[PDB]
Amino acid sequence: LAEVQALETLLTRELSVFLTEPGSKKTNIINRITGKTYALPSTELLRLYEHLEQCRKQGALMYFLERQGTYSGLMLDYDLKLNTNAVPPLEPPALSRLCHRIFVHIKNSSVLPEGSHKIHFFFTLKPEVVQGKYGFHVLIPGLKLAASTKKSIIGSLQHDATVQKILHEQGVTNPESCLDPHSASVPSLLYGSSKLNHKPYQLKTGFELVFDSSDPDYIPIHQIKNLESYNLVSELSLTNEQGSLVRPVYCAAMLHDPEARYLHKILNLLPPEYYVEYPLW
Amino acid sequence: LAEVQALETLLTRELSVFLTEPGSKKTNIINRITGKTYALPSTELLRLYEHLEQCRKQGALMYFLERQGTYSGLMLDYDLKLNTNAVPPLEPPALSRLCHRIFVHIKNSSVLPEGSHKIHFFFTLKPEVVQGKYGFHVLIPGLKLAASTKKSIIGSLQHDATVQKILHEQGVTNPESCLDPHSASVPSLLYGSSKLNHKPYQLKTGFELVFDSSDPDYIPIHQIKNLESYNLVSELSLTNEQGSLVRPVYCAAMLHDPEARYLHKILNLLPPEYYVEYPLW
Repeated sequence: LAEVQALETLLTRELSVFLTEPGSKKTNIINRITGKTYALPSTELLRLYEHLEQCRKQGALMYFLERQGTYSGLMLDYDLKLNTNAVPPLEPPALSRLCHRIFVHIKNSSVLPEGSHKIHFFFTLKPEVVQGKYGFHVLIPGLKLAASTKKSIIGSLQHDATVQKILHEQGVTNPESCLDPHSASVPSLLYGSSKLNHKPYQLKTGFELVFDSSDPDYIPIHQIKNLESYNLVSELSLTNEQGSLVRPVYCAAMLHDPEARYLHKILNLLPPEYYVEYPLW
Repeated sequence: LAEVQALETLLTRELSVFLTEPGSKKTNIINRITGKTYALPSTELLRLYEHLEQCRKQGALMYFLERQGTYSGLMLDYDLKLNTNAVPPLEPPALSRLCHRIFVHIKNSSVLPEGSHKIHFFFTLKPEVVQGKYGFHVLIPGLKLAASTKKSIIGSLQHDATVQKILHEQGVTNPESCLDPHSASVPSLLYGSSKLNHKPYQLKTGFELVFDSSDPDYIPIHQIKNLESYNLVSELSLTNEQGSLVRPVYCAAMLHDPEARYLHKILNLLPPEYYVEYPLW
């Protein structure tokens, strides 16, 4: 495929010069398919996002992660157990109310800057329910938060009675324990990417929240209408600062490497029945 | 014209049985062209609104007023003096902020019912500036208020510094004295109607405000997208209770007919200084 070939050329010929060592702090981008780690400057991050976006629109297999580090956008990872194997409705009013409640906790952290600011919420959903297991990500990529503040906001969100109600009425049986408390620290999948055993989450709905310190009781939340007009890998990225839709608002602060060849014996080192080993160890 | 003929037949053959006497309190509808006053029950009000709406869509001359009485929707009448003879921009953000400020005064009146409620704001604008004179109506037809509460809300709105700022930045030179303090009591033009010397105000933008007593800091004002889908005479009526878009929320409690021929006589009669006439009376 042309756009995959283009991404391959960008990675090997050009971005190879930004390859980081394992466990490097500078790393911002992880390609879990090639097992490569990169520290991309903003210019080269954007070029990557243009290629990943073209690959996304053609349904190409991607497994890119961004590292959140100490100061970046907020991601909420919800792992739902459902009543049934039916995708829950999750219509705009429920998602709109979720945004409001998420914002109340952000505001209560006291780190928002004074003045008038737009922040965008994006809901990406697991494409199907598998054995009653369902998922969504809430991405607030533009709202640049300290890791410690994200952890605090996530702690508060787990105990939110209104959020638990919304999730319950959607058919969620684990509304108390569905929000991953490590949402603040885990590397976050780029839009169009997934674990190799899963399919990528799909953008259902995005919302624009405006807050004004002078008028704190007015918190307008509206659906974003022309989402398709933007580079979604770009806009949804927690570490991006050069989005068009998403403009930053700054808040107060495995080594065996088989390389697709040697792992085959791994596939037959599991179904030995060799638990008990008197001579067989 | 067919729809005017239809309205004429409805008025003379059918609604004539609801004709009220001059100064009757039962009056809810005034046809200032025919000089007739009516007390229409809800069923016949709707039939009227269907005919007026058809007449409106074809640009027919209407001069219908509704009487606000003691308990009905809120109307704000703004008479603007402008910097220039250019229509002020009045884009959604300015009008959105106006709605929020108007709501703060409604909330402060203490009369809103507990629970979750949608209220709709409609802004109808004077079609052109004439000698720097401009106007808009703010209609909140669904929010059923006592006359005394409307007067109180209007009093507070006149002194609102944020509203005065918004109007100032639009080029208004009378931001302190542009809101008619009798907005609560005056008979209110039906959408598509006007004084015989003026043209009807045009609906520019409508907004949906949701309030929730349990979550008072969340006040999302969603603009309304499919306005054309509704009967606008119906929805915008302060006294209507059977709108489709606008569902009521209950708060705690001469004849000219110039035919464009004698307007010329008026235009040539005023300029002489013969208002007093000792030899030429």
